[PDB]
Amino acid sequence: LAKYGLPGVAQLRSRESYVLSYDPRTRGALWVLEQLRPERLRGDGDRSAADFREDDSVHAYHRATNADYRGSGFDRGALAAAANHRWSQRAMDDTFYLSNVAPQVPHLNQNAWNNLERYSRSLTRTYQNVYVCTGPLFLPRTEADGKSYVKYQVIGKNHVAVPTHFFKVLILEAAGGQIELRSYVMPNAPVDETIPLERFLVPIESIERASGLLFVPNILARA
Amino acid sequence: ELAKYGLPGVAQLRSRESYVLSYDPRTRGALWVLEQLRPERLRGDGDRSAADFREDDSVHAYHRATNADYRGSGFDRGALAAAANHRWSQRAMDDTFYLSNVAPQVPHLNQNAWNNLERYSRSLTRTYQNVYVCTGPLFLPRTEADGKSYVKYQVIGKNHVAVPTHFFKVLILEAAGGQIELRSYVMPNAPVDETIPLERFLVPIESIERASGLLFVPNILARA
Ligand SMILES: [Mg+2]
Ligand SMILES: [Mg+2]
Repeated sequence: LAKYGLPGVAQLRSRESYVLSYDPRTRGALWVLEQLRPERLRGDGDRSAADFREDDSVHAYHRATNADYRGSGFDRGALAAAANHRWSQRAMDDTFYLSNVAPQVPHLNQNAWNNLERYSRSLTRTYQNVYVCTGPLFLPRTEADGKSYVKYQVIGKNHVAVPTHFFKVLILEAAGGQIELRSYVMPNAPVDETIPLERFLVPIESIERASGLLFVPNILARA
Repeated sequence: ELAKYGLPGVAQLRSRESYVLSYDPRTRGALWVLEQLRPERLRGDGDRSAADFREDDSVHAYHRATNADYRGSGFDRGALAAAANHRWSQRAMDDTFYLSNVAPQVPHLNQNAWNNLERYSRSLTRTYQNVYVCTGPLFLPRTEADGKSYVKYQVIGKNHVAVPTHFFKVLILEAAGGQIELRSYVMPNAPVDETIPLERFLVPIESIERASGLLFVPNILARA
């Protein structure tokens, strides 16, 4: 049966600063996983951000390019954020692979998603370890005919999918081995950043039901 | 260190008696379904008892299409690996009625023009040494009035089972010199005129590989 190979299997990529799984249909990451180091800012300022680079490990049929973003009116939103990974130049450089990138409404990337990333880093003062899983959603909506539809834009030659929403799952270890899960969803839209961040909390089941994903699966019974 | 709680998202291969498939939990749908066709031997395969569609308890319930998702939708439960391919054993036919092998199909298409494509596929086992078939959904973008391109598909049921916009069917045909051919078909998920000849839905395989995220040619070239 499988004598002519399998047409598609899971595309994990490990980089210096994150691991991701890649969806070649949407030309985007399914999820991106990272740890946030405490702050320390003093060995590891000082960092010289890179150009964005398409990912040669992805087949060119299925690979976002800088031309796909240029003139789209979306920014290149890095899912594993570059400011999480100033602890190493290679660590920071790897966040500028476009496989780490989704089309993001610039106001979201600039203001309220930025605030979410800075709050996530701040929890390293408070917890034994902080891990973060970031990814896209494509959430359906009801229309006038009573039916539900997924509708998302695609941009560029390569039809790079524009997510309707983004999730960020904070995986927070407090000191007992105890894992706390904090789950945020924002729309791919202008979002007022003075709205407190707890208003974008959603139950983790919601993200898991909609995204296809099952987070922290080694945790057989959650707290 | 990142793996210490394990990874969010796993490859979902299922091997059944009559096909291998890969499963997308986000669309609640197979990415592709891969089968090897038998010669048409109705006498030799003999009688089969009835099967109806049942949900795939091997898929997590968050992501598992059920019969209730289809009831009322106006779509047929369209099997990707077709039941009539696999009368050679009862297990083989029964496994095609897992809803993980099923996509929402416009009932006219399931009954006339996709059925004709399936029957034509089985007829090629009269000629070729082997016929491999890989079937799957597509979700193709369209341009709208604003000049921009969107993907739009319906989801049905409590479980949001995605309705493909199109279907693809790739045939791999062996003849006797070590000859290997690929042939690719796309139809819309729509009432298709069942008197249009099937050759008109031939598309080059690159167009399917580009749109689907899948790769067929490099595997097959590698094995020669
Ligand atoms: Mg960014
Ligand atoms: Mg069918």
